[PDB]
Amino acid sequence: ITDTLSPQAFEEALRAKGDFYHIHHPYHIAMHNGNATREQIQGWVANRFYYQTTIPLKDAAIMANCPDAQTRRKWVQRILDHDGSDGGIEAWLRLGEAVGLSRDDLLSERHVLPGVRFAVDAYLNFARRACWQEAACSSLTELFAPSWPQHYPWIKEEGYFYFRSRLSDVEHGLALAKAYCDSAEKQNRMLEILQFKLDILWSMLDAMTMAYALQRPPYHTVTDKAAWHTTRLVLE
Amino acid sequence: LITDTLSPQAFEEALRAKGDFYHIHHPYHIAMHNGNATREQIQGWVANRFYYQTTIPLKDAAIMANCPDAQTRRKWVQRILDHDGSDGGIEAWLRLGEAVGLSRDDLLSERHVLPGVRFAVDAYLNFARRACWQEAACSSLTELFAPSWPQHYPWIKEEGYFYFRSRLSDVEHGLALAKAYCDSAEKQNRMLEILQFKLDILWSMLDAMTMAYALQRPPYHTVTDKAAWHTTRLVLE
Ligand SMILES: O=C(O)c1cc(C(=O)O)c2c(n1)C(=O)C(=O)c1cc(C(=O)O)[nH]c1-2
Ligand SMILES: O=C(O)c1cc(C(=O)O)c2c(n1)C(=O)C(=O)c1cc(C(=O)O)[nH]c1-2
Repeated sequence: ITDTLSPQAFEEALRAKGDFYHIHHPYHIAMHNGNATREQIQGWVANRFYYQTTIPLKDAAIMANCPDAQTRRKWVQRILDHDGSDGGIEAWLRLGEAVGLSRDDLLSERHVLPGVRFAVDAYLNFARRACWQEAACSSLTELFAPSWPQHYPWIKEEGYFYFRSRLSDVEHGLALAKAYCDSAEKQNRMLEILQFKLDILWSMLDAMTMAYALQRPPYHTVTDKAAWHTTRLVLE
Repeated sequence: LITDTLSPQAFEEALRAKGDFYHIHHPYHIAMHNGNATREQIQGWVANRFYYQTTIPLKDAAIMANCPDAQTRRKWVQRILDHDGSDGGIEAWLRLGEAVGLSRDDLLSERHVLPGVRFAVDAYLNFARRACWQEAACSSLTELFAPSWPQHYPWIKEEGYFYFRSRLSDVEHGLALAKAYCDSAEKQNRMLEILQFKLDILWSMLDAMTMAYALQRPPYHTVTDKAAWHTTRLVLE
């Protein structure tokens, strides 16, 4: 971008990035067409649960950096949504039981791969350090975001549906990129922040590929046991 | 898992046992060491290891920003001096890059650095920024586990290669710190966890490079042939 794009040209630039959305990863494709194994489904739920539990922290980090009462009023709804005040992280826990993991397997974080954790912690850390407009606008990948019964009859229906139901906002993070990125300076940088975010989603699934699709989890050449660290070190 | 506090020497043994997990046991390191790596693999290893290397001094400065002990700073700043020159260990990597057929701009641009590498390496710097200075200083200890190309890869250039091995050539410090500081079972167990963390970073970097250069599945390989990952230290620049 050399000349400042208009609001609506900047929008299509932002959406042209949906071309790299994680639905295009082979791990995501082998899941939604029924070729994924039990280990792969459960491995996805457990790792993707890590992303889900970090997002309210990421959103709270944005609010800590935001002197604007009005924006905080609207942004806190994201935390209310995940934590419940119910709540989206409870939909993830029932999905975990639906695929044969327990609450303490998910809650413990032990199955979470180091490569997923690094990719997810990258998001949190960016949110912590970046100015709030920029962190807030990275949530925008959920524009690109909107079957398992037939595919995997072993998944419990009861829990699987509670995952679907519960998953009952972006009218924001887009109305704000266009409203904050009024130079080629800001636009270029927003497209790069957006790319960052897409890389995080792609890397989570790369980490899952190596471990569950390729039988190359960390240290596979040294042990058959899980040996990675399982702690959020700076928080716990 | 430590139930009863080990002696400092028993506790050194448990730290050193963690070398079983050192990144030399990764198939990507092994393929390089025994001559089965492609030039693409080697060049991408140098390009990506470079990012780790230019981050070390940032990480060391972070420990220092957190260290109110002048005496430790005096020892710790020496690592920055060795990396940055006063050249320059980072220069040794740059000359290694040229010997494998990368330009200095290739390396300094950080264009070729894979997101998986960036995230692992940035994890290390972020821990040093936020952890107390002792825990962060002790995570440097994987260096204890550290200490054939011309024959397997005769297309590697002589001078840059030699210069890299030359400029090659501190650690009696950070183990002393761990033995002195980790004086409870809780500190011990947490320090083995912080060392696992560090080990995981090293391993994750090689996984990222495996996916990209050994398996031909770099990010967005199903969408584009081109590098489309982000290439920026977003918070720093
Ligand atoms: O705050 C955020 O940034 C954020 C981002 C994303 C994302 O990047 O797609 C999701 C969510 N939240 C979320 O709650 C969620 O259920 C979700 C599902 C997906 C997906 O494609 O599977 N992304 C996201
Ligand atoms: O080649 C290797 O296997 C290797 C590993 C490590 C390590 O264990 O972190 C370092 C280095 N090399 C290295 O050259 C270096 O300057 C360095 C600094 C540090 C540190 O943690 O501060 N590790 C390493």
